[PDB]
Amino acid sequence: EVETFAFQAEIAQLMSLIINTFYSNKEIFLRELISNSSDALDKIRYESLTDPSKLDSGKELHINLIPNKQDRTLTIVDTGIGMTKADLINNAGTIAKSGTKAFMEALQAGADISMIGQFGVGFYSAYLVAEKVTVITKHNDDEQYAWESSAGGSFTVRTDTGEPMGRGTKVILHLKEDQTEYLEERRIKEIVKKHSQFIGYPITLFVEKER
Amino acid sequence: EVETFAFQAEIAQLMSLIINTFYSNKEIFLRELISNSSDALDKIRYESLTDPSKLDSGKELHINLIPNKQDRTLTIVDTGIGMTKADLINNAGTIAKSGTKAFMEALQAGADISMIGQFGVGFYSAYLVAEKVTVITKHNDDEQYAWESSAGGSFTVRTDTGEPMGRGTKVILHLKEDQTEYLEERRIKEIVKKHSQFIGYPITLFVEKER
Ligand SMILES: CN(Cc1ccco1)C(=O)c1cc(-c2n[nH]c(=O)n2-c2ccccc2F)c(O)cc1O
Ligand SMILES: CN(Cc1ccco1)C(=O)c1cc(-c2n[nH]c(=O)n2-c2ccccc2F)c(O)cc1O
Repeated sequence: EVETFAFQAEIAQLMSLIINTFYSNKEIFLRELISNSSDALDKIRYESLTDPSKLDSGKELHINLIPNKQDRTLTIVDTGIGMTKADLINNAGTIAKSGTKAFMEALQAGADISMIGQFGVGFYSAYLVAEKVTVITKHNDDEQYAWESSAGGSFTVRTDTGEPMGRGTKVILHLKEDQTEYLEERRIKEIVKKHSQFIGYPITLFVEKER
Repeated sequence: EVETFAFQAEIAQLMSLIINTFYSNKEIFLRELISNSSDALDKIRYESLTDPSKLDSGKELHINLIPNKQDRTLTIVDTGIGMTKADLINNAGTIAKSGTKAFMEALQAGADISMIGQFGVGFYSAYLVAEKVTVITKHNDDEQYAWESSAGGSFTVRTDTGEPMGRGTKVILHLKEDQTEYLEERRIKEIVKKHSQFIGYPITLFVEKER
């Protein structure tokens, strides 16, 4: 049912550095997740040009930002190419390791945590604001899967029986107690305008009804 | 033998804007070409993880910068995944068109030409410094091809009978008469240090012997 995997030492060290170090400019996590979403959307759109059947699982190519004050979650949903089980399990591999080492070496040399995206490990900036990250994904060539990590040196992968998404990836950030500003409409709007103004797909910021 | 194609109106308009407008910060072309090279290198390295036979065409993953004062050419060579004939012919398609329109709209709104890479059309910044660009490419699944454009609204594609490269892409910039600074060792070293310091592959700047 649930498979548990250990992160390689370098990635676990990176996650520990991110989830703990004193760094106030945490807003940069959103640009990194939106950029990965945009890259996945480019991937499926390219495939759709020579094969219109690749969009049978959903024609719309977009990014949705869904805050939930009750659950204390910020969800980033995209209708990109998605990830197979193998993509989830092999996501933290050889290239992620080289990028982590280079990033760590850059930080020792005076670089800033906001430069994380230049090393291909931008996703891990999610741990600046989240105590746990759940990733639900669906690729045309595989079943729906849930990946999850609380940065304790391991991650889990299981088949997902939740609401079927047609195709794409949903990143659920279970926010840290002191990071609820990232659930506010004004705050999210400010960050998207500042760092993700030129993303080539519609970014819809959902609003919440009164509880 | 040689096939000639017209660029869509939007891309031809972009190339004309780049090859003509007054913009002094031309050095940004190198970061764009190196970034595309790094992306192609990531692509072949990922494939090599589950299939070591993908590297039969060459194990080394690197970027070489080769100035030639005699020919007035700056060549950017990479051993990335390369491009098939279809990749060369379809390179200026639907996504390139949307990115061009968004870029043009951003420029009208006060954006700078250095932001070109955010729209997925960074390659075209080559025309800030080059009067003509020749691209030799080899993908594992196809033969060696030469793509070429002098930004006159068309490009050519032909099979390439030159020195066989194992795999990857070679971008030959035929520099404009007043852009020979990009053939100088000190100048190229400065640009690579300023804009491409964190690229995850070795960048070798070749030096020239005395003529
Ligand atoms: C969810 N994660 C982190 C993680 C934990 C487990 C596996 O990945 C991400 O980085 C991430 C991945 C994709 C994705 N879907 N399809 C695909 O090619 N990508 C992809 C895109 C850009 C770099 C890498 C990618 F895979 C996405 O749409 C959003 C994301 O936030
Ligand atoms: C040579 N051109 C311009 C053009 C004219 C005709 C076709 O392309 C480039 O952009 C370009 C492309 C690659 C490449 N090889 N394989 C692959 O996937 N890419 C690729 C990488 C990043 C975005 C797009 C890409 F295709 C490269 O290694 C270097 C390059 O400078």
